[PDB]
Amino acid sequence: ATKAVCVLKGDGPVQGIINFEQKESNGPVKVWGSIKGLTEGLHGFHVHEFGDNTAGCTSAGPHFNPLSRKHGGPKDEERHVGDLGNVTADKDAVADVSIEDSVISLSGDHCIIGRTLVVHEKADDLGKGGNEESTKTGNAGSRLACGVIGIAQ
Amino acid sequence: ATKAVCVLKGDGPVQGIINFEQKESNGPVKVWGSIKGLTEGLHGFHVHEFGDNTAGCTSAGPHFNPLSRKHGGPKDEERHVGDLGNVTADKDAVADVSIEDSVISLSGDHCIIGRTLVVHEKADDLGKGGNEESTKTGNAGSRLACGVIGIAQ
Ligand SMILES: CN1CCCN(c2nc(C(F)(F)F)nc3ccccc23)CC1
Ligand SMILES: CN1CCCN(c2nc(C(F)(F)F)nc3ccccc23)CC1
Ligand SMILES: [Cu+2]
Ligand SMILES: [Cu+2]
Ligand SMILES: [Zn+2]
Ligand SMILES: [Zn+2]
Repeated sequence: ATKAVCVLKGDGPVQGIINFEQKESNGPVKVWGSIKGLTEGLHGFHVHEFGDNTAGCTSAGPHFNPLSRKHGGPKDEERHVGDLGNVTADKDAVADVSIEDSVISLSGDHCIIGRTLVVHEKADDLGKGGNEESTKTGNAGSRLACGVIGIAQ
Repeated sequence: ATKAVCVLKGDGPVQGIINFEQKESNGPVKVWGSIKGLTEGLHGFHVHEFGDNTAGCTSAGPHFNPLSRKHGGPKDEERHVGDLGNVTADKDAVADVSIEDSVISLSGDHCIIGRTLVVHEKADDLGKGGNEESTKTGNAGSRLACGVIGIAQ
């Protein structure tokens, strides 16, 4: 079993804690936790390439995309490794995160440890938005909070 | 070449940016940067085992020690992989960091990506101190600032 963790922080109200667990090296990764301070509705949720927070979340670069694919949602074949869809917040301003993914990993070439998890301003259109930007970022807006994904006990 | 980066944050502000570069995986890692907000003198400087900052720097656990060795200085054979010695601050509250190390790595089972870099309250005695604790922590005191080590562009 391997485990990872990420503390999400930014310049405004948004903060969270996200845990990762992978029972077997070729198996799915369970992703769970909570984020507070979010507006009601969908917020894009991605692994970005660099675990670099030098100048804030912008330093993390583009979506983690080792296979040079176009942007999509987690249930699509055509997706970046980092494409984890959206988390959804209620009027309480909290998103409960509960995700299983078979494309990210905590080892090998799809490994996300040392990279940056980011929660966005707006919805990810999952590459179905019909514009050029949909196929790169999913039009999810500014980066509200982020952290580096680290090895957990 | 592999590159990594770490943003150190803690109360003070104790704040720094530390860069890592390793030209080849069988080679040394160059470590450089700046830390501000430190009291004059030596401050212990270590890679700790977990990249977990859920409850602050205490969540990072003990020194990274994959080989089950005792604590030492960077030039000692008998050391933890995470043992990077001390950074020194002058009256202007800044430590200039400039370290080359052959034991840490940015890949393999001595890899430090996804773990936590910590700068401490007091001097590391490099395992040469009077006691039990010298062989475990180097007596370097509380954790002033830390961050998770991430992959850089
Ligand atoms: C350490 N574990 C075993 C794995 C199952 N866990 C979870 N997994 C999932 C998941 F990821 F969808 F499977 N969601 C959760 C939501 C809330 C609380 C725990 C969740 C986390 C608890
Ligand atoms: C363009 N480079 C190549 C990477 C190595 N660099 C550095 N290395 C080292 C080192 F790590 F000691 F070799 N010290 C530095 C001190 C100040 C500024 C830069 C330093 C940064 C300069
Ligand atoms: Cu994103
Ligand atoms: Cu330490
Ligand atoms: Zn994407
Ligand atoms: Zn040590």
